[PDB]
Amino acid sequence: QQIATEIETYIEEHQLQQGDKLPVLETLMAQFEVSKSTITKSLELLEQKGAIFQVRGSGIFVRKHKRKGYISLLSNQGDFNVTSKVIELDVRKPTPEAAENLNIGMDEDIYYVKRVRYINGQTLCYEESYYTKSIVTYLNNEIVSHSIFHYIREGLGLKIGFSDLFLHVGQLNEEEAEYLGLEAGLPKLYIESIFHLTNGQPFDYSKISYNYEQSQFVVQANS
Amino acid sequence: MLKYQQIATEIETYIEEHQLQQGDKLPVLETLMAQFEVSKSTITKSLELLEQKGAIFQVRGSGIFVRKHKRKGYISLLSNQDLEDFNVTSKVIELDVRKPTPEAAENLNIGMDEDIYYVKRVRYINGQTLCYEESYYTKSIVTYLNNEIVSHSIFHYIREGLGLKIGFSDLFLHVGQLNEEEAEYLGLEAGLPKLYIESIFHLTNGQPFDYSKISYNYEQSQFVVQAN
Repeated sequence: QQIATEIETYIEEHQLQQGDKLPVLETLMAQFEVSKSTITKSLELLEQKGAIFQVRGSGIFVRKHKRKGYISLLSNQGDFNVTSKVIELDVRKPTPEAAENLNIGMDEDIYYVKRVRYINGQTLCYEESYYTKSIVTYLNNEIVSHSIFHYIREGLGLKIGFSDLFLHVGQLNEEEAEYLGLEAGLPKLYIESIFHLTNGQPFDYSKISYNYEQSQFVVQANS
Repeated sequence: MLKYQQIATEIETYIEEHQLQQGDKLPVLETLMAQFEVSKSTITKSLELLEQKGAIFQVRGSGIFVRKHKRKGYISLLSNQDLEDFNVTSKVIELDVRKPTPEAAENLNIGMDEDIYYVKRVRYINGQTLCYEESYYTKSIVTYLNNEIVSHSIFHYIREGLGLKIGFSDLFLHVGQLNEEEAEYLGLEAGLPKLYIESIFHLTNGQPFDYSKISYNYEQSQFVVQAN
């Protein structure tokens, strides 16, 4: 897993391109000082991730699309200078919609965050999210000004598992358009996201409206 | 195509029939064995298939659970891992052999003097417009296309008829306003919102074969993606 990171660094270090061939299996086990079945698992991840593709009896090959300026849709698939203005942050009972998406009871406290995110000083998105408080046990203004996932991973030491994203296209409303510095009625990508711990428990339900002028996304699929 | 494939399919059916949602626990290993009267090893192989199919997930210590996303009526953004099995029909506007645009040549990784098949089509889900598409196929790979193939599933012919093995793809997503030509094909007004996706599909050897440009009807489409 940290080997995958070194490999990925090595790929960046050598400015390798899509399709160019990585050293053979045995060179990598000695290049990183690890077992066979270990390195193949480290490769299984990179492939799931879209870092490599493999073809039995040809080799293992770097995978890299050639476009710039795209935000990876899926958190764990990828300098965007991104900052946040926190609008609201509190502890609250969930709405029926938040309770259904987090799989919780109406009596269970959540953290609620409303924030505007910024890319290179322009508006990126307007975001409302709901966190199950028995999982995400503490939040404050500074935590929530930055990467909340990093705090959850590094700070709380939680293991982030799978997620589902539901993507809709529509027209900005007054408050979204106000928050984003755009006119009502203009287009938006609107995403509802549910993030899970590796145990399967949801912990984050997120509703996000993006600035159509300042965002564009890449997602990768495997074979 | 083996016993582990049949068991996988019956397990999916069980999920559907019992209307199980994400997080619901499936029968334990020994129950499945007893059920399909098979080995522990046969069940273990059925479980891997399903898991890589995003049908289930497993948490050691406590069990096997349904993975499939909640909510209904979302098109799977990533192909084959919804579209073609919705009731989707196509009107072919153009199909011919053509030199590629510079853009298509670059996305297909070809010289500009290499022939492509060009397709322009409006697609429909239950009598309503789904999308307006232009796609470009490297002709030395997709060697023949006709009206019939292109009004149905092109990937179906590619796999089944040409015997090609479809591998990874990259999708680039943009949100924009419909222009007059898109609005007219979609039956919507110009200036209204669209999701605009460019896709590059590759063979398993990494060679591109299909570059497509698609604008969807914002009133008739919404997408899901499962990330692991």
